[PDB]
Amino acid sequence: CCGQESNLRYTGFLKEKFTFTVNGLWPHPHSPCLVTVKKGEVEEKFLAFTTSAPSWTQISRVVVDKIIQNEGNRVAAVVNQFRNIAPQSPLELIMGGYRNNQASILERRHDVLMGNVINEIVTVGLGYKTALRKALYTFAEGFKNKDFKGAGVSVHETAERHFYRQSELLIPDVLANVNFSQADEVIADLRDKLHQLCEMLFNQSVAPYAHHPKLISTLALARATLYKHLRELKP
DNA sequence: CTGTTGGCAAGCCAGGATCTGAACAATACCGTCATCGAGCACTGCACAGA
Ligand SMILES: [Zn+2]
Repeated sequence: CCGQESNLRYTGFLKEKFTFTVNGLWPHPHSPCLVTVKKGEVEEKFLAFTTSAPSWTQISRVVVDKIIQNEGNRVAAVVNQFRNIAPQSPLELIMGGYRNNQASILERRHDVLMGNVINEIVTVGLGYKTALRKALYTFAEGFKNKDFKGAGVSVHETAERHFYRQSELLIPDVLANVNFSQADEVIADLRDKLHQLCEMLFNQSVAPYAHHPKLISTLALARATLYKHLRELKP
């Protein structure tokens, strides 16, 4: 596994089925959580990479940090402590998680290494991500309400995954050219790029349902939603 | 063998209205996680004794 020499090396183990039930939610201090209020009670759910694993090369920790900071998400208890001990000190994460289909691991995202522009870049990135999601969720819902079947009800999931992968290609050049005087220019260029990408991904996600006349109002509403949110992103 | 030149080519005025443009029914399903032990199959294994 590691390639190092070792006196003792294990080669197998034994396991057996074993079940129980933990009622309630144990206050684990190492994970951020989502706060939801159902009925009058407060519900918490620990964060997990569900249908996407938000990540960019070099700055994945910043992407995850901002999602917790902005999108009912709450920071981990160990992070909450550090903020209270040093409120003015800059805070970066060491983070990781898996995307899974039951026993199968589909995706791994980990940032393990031991600035405001980067925050701005990530903030901009997430904005276009959100614009795309709202547009395609609008399509997916309309697709569902129109009694249509198939993968049309989750096109917002695939397109979100494709968003991060297609935009990751832009990141190295962006990071390489960032400095005091060039920051506003490279971020503006990033916006145009991400604007174009969102349009492409929208069209790509929706392409298999061309010539479905009953879906034209759903498609039209979805694209109008996209451009509404894209316009709100240009400063 | 030898075949030409000048001068000249128009203007007026006029192009429409009525009224009409559809409806129904139908858009799929499967598989591409895993676990455990059991109940029940190919499948060769020599043989012992036929
Ligand atoms: Zn090792």
